[PDB]
Amino acid sequence: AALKDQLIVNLLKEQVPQNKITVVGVGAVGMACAISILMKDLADELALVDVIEDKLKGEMMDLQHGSLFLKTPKIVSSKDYSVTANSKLVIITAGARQQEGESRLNLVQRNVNIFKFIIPNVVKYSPQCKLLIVSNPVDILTYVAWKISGFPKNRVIGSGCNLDSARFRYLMGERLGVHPLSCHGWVLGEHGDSSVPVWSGVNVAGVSLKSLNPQLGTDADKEQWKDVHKQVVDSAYEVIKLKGYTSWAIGLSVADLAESIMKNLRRVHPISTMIKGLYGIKEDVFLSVPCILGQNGISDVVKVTLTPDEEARLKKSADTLWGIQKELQF
Amino acid sequence: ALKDQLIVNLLKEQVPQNKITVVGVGAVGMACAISILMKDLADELALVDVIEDKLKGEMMDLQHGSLFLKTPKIVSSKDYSVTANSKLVIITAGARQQEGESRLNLVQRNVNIFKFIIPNVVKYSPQCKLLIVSNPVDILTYVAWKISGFPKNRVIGSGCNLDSARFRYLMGERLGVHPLSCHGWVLGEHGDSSVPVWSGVNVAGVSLKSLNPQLGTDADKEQWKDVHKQVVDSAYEVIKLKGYTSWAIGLSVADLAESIMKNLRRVHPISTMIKGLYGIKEDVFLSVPCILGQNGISDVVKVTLTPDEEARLKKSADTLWGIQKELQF
Amino acid sequence: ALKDQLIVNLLKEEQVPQNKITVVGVGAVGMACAISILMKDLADELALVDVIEDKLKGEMMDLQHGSLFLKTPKIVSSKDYSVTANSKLVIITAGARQQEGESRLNLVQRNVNIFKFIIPNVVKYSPQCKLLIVSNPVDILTYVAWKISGFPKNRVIGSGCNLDSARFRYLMGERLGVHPLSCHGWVLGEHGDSSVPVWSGVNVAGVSLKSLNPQLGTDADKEQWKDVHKQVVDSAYEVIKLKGYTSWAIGLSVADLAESIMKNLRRVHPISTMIKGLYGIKEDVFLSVPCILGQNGISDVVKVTLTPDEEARLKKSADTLWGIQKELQF
Amino acid sequence: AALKDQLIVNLLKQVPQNKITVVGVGAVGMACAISILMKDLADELALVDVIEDKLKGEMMDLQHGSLFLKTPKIVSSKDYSVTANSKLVIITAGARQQEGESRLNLVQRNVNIFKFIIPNVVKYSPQCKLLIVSNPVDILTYVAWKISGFPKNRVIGSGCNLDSARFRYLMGERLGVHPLSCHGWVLGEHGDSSVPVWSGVNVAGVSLKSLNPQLGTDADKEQWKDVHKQVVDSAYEVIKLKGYTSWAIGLSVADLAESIMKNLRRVHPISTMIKGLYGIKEDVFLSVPCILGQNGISDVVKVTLTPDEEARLKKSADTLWGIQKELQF
Ligand SMILES: Cc1nc2ccc(NC(=O)CCNC(N)=O)cc2s1
Ligand SMILES: Cc1nc2ccc(NC(=O)CCNC(N)=O)cc2s1
Ligand SMILES: Cc1nc2ccc(NC(=O)CCNC(N)=O)cc2s1
Ligand SMILES: Cc1nc2ccc(NC(=O)CCNC(N)=O)cc2s1
Repeated sequence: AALKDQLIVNLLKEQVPQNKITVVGVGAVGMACAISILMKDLADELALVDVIEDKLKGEMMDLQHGSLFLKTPKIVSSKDYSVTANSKLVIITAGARQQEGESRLNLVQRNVNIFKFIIPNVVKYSPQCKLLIVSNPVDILTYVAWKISGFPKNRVIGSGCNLDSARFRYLMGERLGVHPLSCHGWVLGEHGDSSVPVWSGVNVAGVSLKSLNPQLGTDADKEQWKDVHKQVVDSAYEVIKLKGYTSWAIGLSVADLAESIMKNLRRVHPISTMIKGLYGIKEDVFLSVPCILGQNGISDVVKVTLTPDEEARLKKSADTLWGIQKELQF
Repeated sequence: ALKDQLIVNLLKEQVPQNKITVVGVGAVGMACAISILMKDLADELALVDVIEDKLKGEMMDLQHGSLFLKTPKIVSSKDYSVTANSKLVIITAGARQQEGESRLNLVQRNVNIFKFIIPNVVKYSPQCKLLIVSNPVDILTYVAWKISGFPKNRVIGSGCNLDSARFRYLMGERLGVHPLSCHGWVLGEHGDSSVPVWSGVNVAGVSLKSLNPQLGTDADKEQWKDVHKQVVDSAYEVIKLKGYTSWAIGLSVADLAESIMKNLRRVHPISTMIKGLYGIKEDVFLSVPCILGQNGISDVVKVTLTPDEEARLKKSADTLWGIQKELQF
Repeated sequence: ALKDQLIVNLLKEEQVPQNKITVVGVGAVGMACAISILMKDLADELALVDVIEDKLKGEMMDLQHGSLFLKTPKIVSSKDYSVTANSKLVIITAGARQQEGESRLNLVQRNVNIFKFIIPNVVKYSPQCKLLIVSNPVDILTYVAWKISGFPKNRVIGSGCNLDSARFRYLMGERLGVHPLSCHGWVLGEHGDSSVPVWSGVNVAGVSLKSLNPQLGTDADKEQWKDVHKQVVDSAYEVIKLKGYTSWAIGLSVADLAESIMKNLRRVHPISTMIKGLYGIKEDVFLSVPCILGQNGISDVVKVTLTPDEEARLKKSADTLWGIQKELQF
Repeated sequence: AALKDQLIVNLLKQVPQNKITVVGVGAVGMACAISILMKDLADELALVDVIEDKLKGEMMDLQHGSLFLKTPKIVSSKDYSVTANSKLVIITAGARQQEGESRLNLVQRNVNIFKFIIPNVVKYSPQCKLLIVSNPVDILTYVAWKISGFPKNRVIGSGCNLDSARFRYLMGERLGVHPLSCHGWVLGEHGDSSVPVWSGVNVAGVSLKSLNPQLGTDADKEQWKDVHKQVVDSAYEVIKLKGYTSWAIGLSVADLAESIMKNLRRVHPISTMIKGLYGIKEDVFLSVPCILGQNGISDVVKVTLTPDEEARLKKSADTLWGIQKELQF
């Protein structure tokens, strides 16, 4: 004799990947997570899983053809979860996706049923992975993945408000003429309509915007900054109306989370976690609070000093999620 | 105002220094955009299309990921004034080939689209290089060249950069070597008449043809010609499976944009005018290894081809020249 | 010729680089700036300038030998400033450096004299460049470069407290078990002993560390956070005692500033600029305040809300610097 | 309570996954450290040396740069317990060549130092690959392999990775092509007896020797042998000018660290056992093109050398064995 044997002397046979990531779901969200992770050099092996065989194969092939331009030496796919074995991180993006003029909460029951199949299969092949839930409604689906998986809470992470906070910092950046990296502010709670802008922590160079505008984010705000949060809430609905779905910003947000996990950064992110007994909540609700994310998932939660209104809004967000959650079948 | 209480303006201002425009927000256009953004090649990105909603939606979706990027300005419009001061304009607009349809069948539809696009792009960007991605790429690079009236160094077709990348990936798979360490060139038409240059196929300077002179021929026990057949069929296989191709071409285009933006002077198999080489006496555009930098193609590598490889290259040139003779400007 | 047998030339190009960076001084600081800039792909051309011919050629050849692993296609050097022609950014690291125990202010006259030769030469070949001053005392030498160059203030930037602040965030990160990227705090004023930690702006996820500890950074602080600022001030002296100089952290700090300029990022950095008009400063004092940094240099200044003690400390830093800069011989 | 506990609720009661250790904090060691840090290859970086102050100072200077990096833990100690669980251990410690001194002259000093270093590395990092940088690299890779008890694939010498990068840079400068697009292999000893493989020197698959048969001989009108002479002389000239070399070796080591950490299976000219190849009968380690990945060197490419190139390679092996056979450890 063979040309390979005439060219190369083999001295060694077949080891497990060391930094493998799996993306479940090859829809627009899943492929944007896949491309973003590949372009960030986070994995030595990427595995893709879906139920639509041709689509899955074509997407994997399209990725593989770009191998020369990447540093991920193994791109694999299958409808069979055996392909996901030895993953450090498993990203779930599968299910019904948010529709034009409809809440993400409208996808709940269908995605719970789909997770009843996915989660045990993922768990069977990578019992020590970190689960990263992207599918909507993300906060409810994270709690669901947590209950089905049997994993300790640190290993079940929801993409949550990482994107809402990025959109908020972009918008704040545009108003101020400052790069989003230099605009600080957190959007917590539900990754959806009941999200909470923490105006009290919004700052540039440590300068509290609330200190220069006491009314910041209220109805009395002469600059109507609440409209920036309105823009955050509405963003997915506007993007879906224009292009039919959202993909790029979420793919970049998920890769940002994957980077913190894969490289054990211990950076703080506003991501879905169990808040039972934290803030003002007594229900087994998952929602975004600032978390320290690293190699073991969520190891710590930052306790944000919320104003009485911010606390009320966060309790309201938890209630809206518990309200939907309590009535589900699983 | 809150901005004035927080920030003192000290300076009243300037032209983008490393601007890139992507024409077409279809799957190819959007994969080029995400790839370019994730490689930090531009200080400004402009998007152009004819479908207003889709264009705004794509622009907004990219803008929302700005925190995770290093491209501080992302803009879009149907109006080409948005593309002003681009150093590189990437054209991905036009009809795409169906299963069983040759890229050469897209000619009349895409030339008519280029008749509008090309004069509008060149208008606002004196310093731009035109990078053609739309198909048939070789023919459309000649069309972009004729319409723009640009010098040949400035008009580039993505050509066989992806064909050679695919060939390199497939060779790597057979050998258990990364594509980076698998060398091989696929030249000519980015289509059915492409030419695998078996004479230059190597690992660590070792010629695979020197080890097997039957390499790439029907006599080949390992049927290495099937690797070139797979390169030829690749777009069609992917189209049949997922409906279109996007990721690999996006990465191939960002690779070329990187060499241009960073004046790397790397060698790529890309569409250029070959009048004067291999006995070609006409204004044919096709892929040959080109040195690519800040002024586009400044130099062309003269690949030494065996008589059969040269014959296959002239056959690809005749095929492309025949289609050029059908062009109605 | 072999080159011509292998290659057909199409045109004689205008070889003028688009993103050229010059590093003046090939000492330990200059070379650390050089390697960090090459490893960040910020430049299409890197030029080195020094007065020691052998060391200059040696440093240039060594960086050139690594070209295969880089994306900076031209690395050049000369004692002649003609080699610096058409630079977008010129980083000055040349001059005397602190000996063990030596104040950065002690380098003032020697460095002002060196700058009298350097600055006109830089200006001669790159009249549109942004000047980035790293040589010490940085604040005073930024004033010197400004006066000599005749450039508008936006294009004359001092590395200032970019590193002091990075050290502060690192130390804060170590105390809290959080990545420095998620620890926020600003060290302002002189890049030296009179620097000011802004305790009011020190936070993790927008939670003011002082709101949890009212006595944060004071003598009454049970946890003695003031020692974090003392460690910041002492850092270079401690590193100098141990390794004889500092290099890596300043190199990374300078490339961070180079990145904001070259890529027009408009990020906020605590760097040396004229503060005439802020905190009751009526003179041409250059010192670190948070600045928006982009392609045109310092376009804007963030007005930080200082406590009366913080403002008094900043005005003391301002007076220490003005005492020296007002009497300079040039 | 404490401020930390007022700010943070701990919910989880710490072993690195991609740790790298650099042994020796001289100019080579620190160039390796910064290059690795800037390539984001490790989640933990450990430094080891015998000079306490110097080690502490270097560690501290790296830590102070943590904000600009993605390596969340930088540690150091004289004690090898600090290197626990490394996936890669880079050895740069030992005597370095003076002006006018061969790397081969450092052998006794460096073999004696390796007797202490190698068993302490292996004791705390049983899963690691050993990357030898200290000189003479080829002999020290053999020595580290023998001492360690590690299989030969896990004991790699930086070898000719830098010699080949130097050759590719010089070739690029002569041709006006980026080194990435200039292919050429310098094999054998990382020293005076290195072998430029002229037969494999090519641009885009075009052999330079096919265009110029005299390539690399004294008859060559363009004197391309001066390129290999500059490669051989490079460390001596740089040492004569600046007192040592650091930047190019640092980047060459980070290149090898990348292929290892990311299991790339790229081809590099690095130190491995050549017994059984080109009729070499002894346990000589020298550079040949190797496939490098997560398990180190898994495969060796068999370069087809001309009679003179093969004679030069066997002469390099003979030189190395001349020094190696007289070693006591
Ligand atoms: C039992 C099941 N397992 C899977 C696995 C993947 C997918 N794939 C998608 O749903 C992709 C499209 N969806 C979005 N939102 O992008 C569906 C199912 S159903
Ligand atoms: C006169 C015209 N100007 C344009 C500009 C953009 C587009 N856009 C596309 O064709 C995108 C979809 N096509 C592919 N190949 O992705 C069409 C036209 S028609
Ligand atoms: C008139 C003069 N022009 C120059 C230019 C460069 C240098 N080079 C250094 O000072 C390097 C060493 N110094 C530090 N601080 O690294 C000195 C002079 S004197
Ligand atoms: C028993 C011993 N263990 C060590 C460990 C480190 C070092 N450090 C250096 O040798 C660094 C300087 N040398 C070069 N070549 O850079 C020496 C020794 S001696």
